[PDB]
Amino acid sequence: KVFGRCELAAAMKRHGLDNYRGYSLGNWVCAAKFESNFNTQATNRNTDGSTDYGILQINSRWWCNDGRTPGSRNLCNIPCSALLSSDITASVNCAKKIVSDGNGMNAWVAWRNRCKGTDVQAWIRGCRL
Ligand SMILES: [Cl-]
Ligand code: NA
Repeated sequence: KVFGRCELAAAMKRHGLDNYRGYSLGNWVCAAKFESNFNTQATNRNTDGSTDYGILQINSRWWCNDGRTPGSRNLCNIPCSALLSSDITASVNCAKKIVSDGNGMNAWVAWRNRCKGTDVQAWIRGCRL
């Protein structure tokens, strides 16, 4: 599924991401835009063998099991295919674990380079929340 901007903002609010660990809703919408272009089915292969999955591009070396990343962990205890669903429950629950790991939203390279230090409120402007 390709989400619209305000549609995704509403869904992440219903799933408890607004102000989770201190990160306002616009941060999460900005990260999804530059990681996946709002597409739940996005996949990208990395230059270490691992693969990133889903709307928040969660990586198979640490967070999910895809059966082809040797020596990796499965810290969210999920098959990576669960992260491609039109329902974002699995992506949200795993993202909550990632952002609590110590480095906050800096775990997402696109957030640190394209969202951090910008007016992220703009990403939820005009939405009915
Ligand atoms: Cl933080
Ligand atoms: Na893994």
